[PDB]
Amino acid sequence: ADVAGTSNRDFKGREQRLFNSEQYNYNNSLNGEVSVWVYAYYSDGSVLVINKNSQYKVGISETFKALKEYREGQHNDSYDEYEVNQSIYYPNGGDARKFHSNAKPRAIQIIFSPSVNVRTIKMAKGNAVSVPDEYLQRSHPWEATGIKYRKIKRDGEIVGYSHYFELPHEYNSISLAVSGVHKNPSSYNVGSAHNVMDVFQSCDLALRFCNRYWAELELVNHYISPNAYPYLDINNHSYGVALSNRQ
Amino acid sequence: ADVAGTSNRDFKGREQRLFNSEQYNYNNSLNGEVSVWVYAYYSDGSVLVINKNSQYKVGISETFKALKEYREGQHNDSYDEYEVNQSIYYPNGGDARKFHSNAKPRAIQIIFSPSVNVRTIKMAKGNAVSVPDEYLQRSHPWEATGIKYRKIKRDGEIVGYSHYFELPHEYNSISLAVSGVHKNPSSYNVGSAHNVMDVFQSCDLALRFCNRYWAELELVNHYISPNAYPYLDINNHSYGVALSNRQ
Amino acid sequence: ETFKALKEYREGQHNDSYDEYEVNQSIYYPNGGDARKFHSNAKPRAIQIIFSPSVNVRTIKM
Amino acid sequence: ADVAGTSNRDFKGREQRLFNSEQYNYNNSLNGEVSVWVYAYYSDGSVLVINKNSQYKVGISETFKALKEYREGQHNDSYDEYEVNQSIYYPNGGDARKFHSNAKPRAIQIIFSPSVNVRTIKMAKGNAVSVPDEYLQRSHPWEATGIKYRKIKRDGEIVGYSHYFELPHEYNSISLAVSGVHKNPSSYNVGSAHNVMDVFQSCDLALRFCNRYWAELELVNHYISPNAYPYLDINNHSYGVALSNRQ
Ligand SMILES: Nc1ccn([C@@H]2O[C@H](COP(=O)(O)OP(=O)(O)OP(=O)(O)O)[C@@H](O)[C@H]2O)c(=O)n1
Ligand SMILES: Nc1ccn([C@@H]2O[C@H](COP(=O)(O)OP(=O)(O)OP(=O)(O)O)[C@@H](O)[C@H]2O)c(=O)n1
Ligand SMILES: Nc1ccn([C@@H]2O[C@H](COP(=O)(O)OP(=O)(O)OP(=O)(O)O)[C@@H](O)[C@H]2O)c(=O)n1
Ligand SMILES: Nc1ccn([C@@H]2O[C@H](COP(=O)(O)OP(=O)(O)OP(=O)(O)O)[C@@H](O)[C@H]2O)c(=O)n1
Ligand SMILES: [Cl-]
Ligand SMILES: [Cl-]
Ligand SMILES: [Cl-]
Repeated sequence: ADVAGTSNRDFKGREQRLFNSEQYNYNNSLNGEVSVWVYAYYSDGSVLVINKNSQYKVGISETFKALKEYREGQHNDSYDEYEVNQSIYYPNGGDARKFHSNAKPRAIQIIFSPSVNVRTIKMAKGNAVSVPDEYLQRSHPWEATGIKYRKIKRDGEIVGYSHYFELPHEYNSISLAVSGVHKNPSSYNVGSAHNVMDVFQSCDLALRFCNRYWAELELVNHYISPNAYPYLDINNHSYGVALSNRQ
Repeated sequence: ADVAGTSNRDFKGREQRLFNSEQYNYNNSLNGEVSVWVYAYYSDGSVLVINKNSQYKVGISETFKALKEYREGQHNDSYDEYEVNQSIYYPNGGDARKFHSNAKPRAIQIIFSPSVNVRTIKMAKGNAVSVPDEYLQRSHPWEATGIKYRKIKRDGEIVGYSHYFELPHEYNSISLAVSGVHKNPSSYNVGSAHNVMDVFQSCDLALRFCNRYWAELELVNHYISPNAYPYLDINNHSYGVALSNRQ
Repeated sequence: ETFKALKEYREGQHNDSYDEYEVNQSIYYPNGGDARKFHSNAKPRAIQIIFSPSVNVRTIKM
Repeated sequence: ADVAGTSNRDFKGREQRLFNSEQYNYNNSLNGEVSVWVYAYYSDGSVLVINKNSQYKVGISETFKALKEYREGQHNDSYDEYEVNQSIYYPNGGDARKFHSNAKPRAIQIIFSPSVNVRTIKMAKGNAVSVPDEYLQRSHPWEATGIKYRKIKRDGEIVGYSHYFELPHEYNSISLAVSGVHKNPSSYNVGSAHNVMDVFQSCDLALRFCNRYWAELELVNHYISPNAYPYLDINNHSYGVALSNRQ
């Protein structure tokens, strides 16, 4: 045989590069996934992640309450926290024994897979009673925030898109929904009559995941990295795996 | 009058047979329901059922965590089980005090109503972090598993369709979504522009049910049978009610 | 060992000890108990008996 | 064939009678079991049973403490009852909050299988510190109480032997061991050198059973009767199954 790494007859090398290329390109086809993650960061350094993976389009929608830190099989001040919610829904509406609940997120990061079209991204960041803009009568039900998403990059390739926002003030009390559509550079409308029922099925088939990790380190080691998910950490460091035309 | 059971002037007999026929045929019309059930079987002999009933199309989507046994108003090892999830999401990721959680399903049965079209059935059986096929980049977001569904039969009539799979190994750790479309032998697309908004409403109108029964006996007696639902038990015995052209 | 002594017991953890009393009553006599479960997971799924190589195998009794 | 119940050619009738005879006679052979039961009766109407089943010889030995009522998965005054034991072991030895513990047995019944030889029965009824007769220095370690055992009879056949004694006084505080030897009308000593090691194995092979039943009714219905065990109830009524030469 020829010698490895010296000619065009290195078939294991060419198959390696094609195997990686196919993965990148499959994800971007209309058969492939589009995924979104919402990361909510707590003052105790823990991170809630919510992930949804679906064909065609994907989204997540959470209430103010659902975004608050919840520690499984531990004490949570659950009564006092009911009271905190009443005080957040309406000023002086509750009887809590605290000024600031540490269960409230300090920051959100939204990340999309590189298969999204960034121009289709929509976000409904509501107040704590789930109203996008002060009052329903004047609310557009979303904002198109694609212009704010930063490319997460590895080796010069886009592995994901990130929008990061901090909630550092007492009045930063939110409900949150985000939505993105899978890339489609063709003129075949995946929602046209021919295929619209498959999109309806995709709503049922979307797989959800959610979990609270104790630290960003643990999130990176045991969630982001093992699954080849993209990420951007608090130090602005990029994670992901570049695959297009790469061994 | 003529004597019962001796002539074509037995109108109570003919109305009986028509009443049964109408029920069978209504369910199959575009006005009728399509229903799916997911049964998760636990080592303690109990069974979780999730049912969804809707027009046009129906589906269920559950996380790994949501499928685990939960005993209402009893002790559940909830802390230790948080740790079990961490160890299932990533090898050696947790600090649980057990090798195998008995809360994990030992088997799944998916059943559809006889109003589904079997060729439209789709299933997304993911790993424990809700990824259909190892990594998102190479995942088709579903499999069309209609070929595996067995007809549940009573008196020679199809009363339902069943796909049964056991999870008997330590690595059988899953998330699960299934979807089916109501039969439509016409050329009127229920998702075409004329009616697509009614399909969007059907997503909101779908009624869900879920409950943990202590035993398969209890499931058969108090869930399957009273509601005239189809079923297939561990002994391969069929339940349901045949209605087409029957008294 | 008795049937009861062979059942799983987790030291310093919860064991459903009341419900498991009821399970024993149902195992001793059909429909003899009022347990909230069909199958107790405390029941052994398998037994292995091992003797040292100093036994005479022909004397083993069970 | 001949007609049932009219001749000596009723083989199902003769096999029935032999099957019953064999059971009776097997039990009495040196290959058969000998069994003892200790019933301790509590003021709340519940009954503890301890059963041992073995070849050659059988016995039970319990401490004062082990004989006291214990309610599984319920409250038992366990601290106060430690104190009660201290007061029973030595007058004014404890700091209990009660004069009489209702956990103390009110009566004992000892029953042997009909395979025992009644003349071999021995009983060590000690005081609460497990001394047969006031002080060890003057204690014979047992009494031969066979003369007190009443035959439990069904249909004129001995199905068991019973010794019943009440503990109705404050000073009736006991430890208890009983022992009986399997009948052996032959001159082959089961304990002679030829077979003595089999007797040593029988000590290891003896199967034990113990359980607290809520009532004598429950004891009769769910313990005595299903297992064809002999019994004598508080009304002096006999239970058991006669088998010798019977259909
Ligand atoms: N604003 C108030 C008023 C009263 N309590 C009382 O204090 C007790 C404990 O408070 P809770 O908030 O329920 O905390 P934990 O029980 O410690 O935590 P968890 O409920 O999550 O186990 C409760 O019985 C509750 O009735 C309270 O927590 N907060
Ligand atoms: N791997 C570990 C480590 C510690 N614990 C501790 O043991 C106690 C009981 O365990 P848990 O799993 O919470 O079981 P239960 O309290 O019995 O059940 P439930 O929470 O469902 O009432 C908890 O306080 C928990 O802190 C545990 O269960 N598992
Ligand atoms: N069949 C029944 C009926 C009632 N209970 C009640 O439910 C409570 C908890 O049940 P148990 O079986 O005792 O479980 P745990 O207390 O959680 O476990 P452990 O006793 O081993 O600490 C008890 O107070 C018991 O009275 C029960 O467990 N099982
Ligand atoms: N002579 C005494 C002195 C003190 N106590 C105290 O009272 C409490 C309850 O008594 P206990 O006898 O332990 O009864 P329970 O806890 O109700 O029953 P169990 O221990 O069987 O659950 C205990 O904390 C014990 O310290 C007692 O029972 N008896
Ligand atoms: Cl495509
Ligand atoms: Cl129709
Ligand atoms: Cl013999």
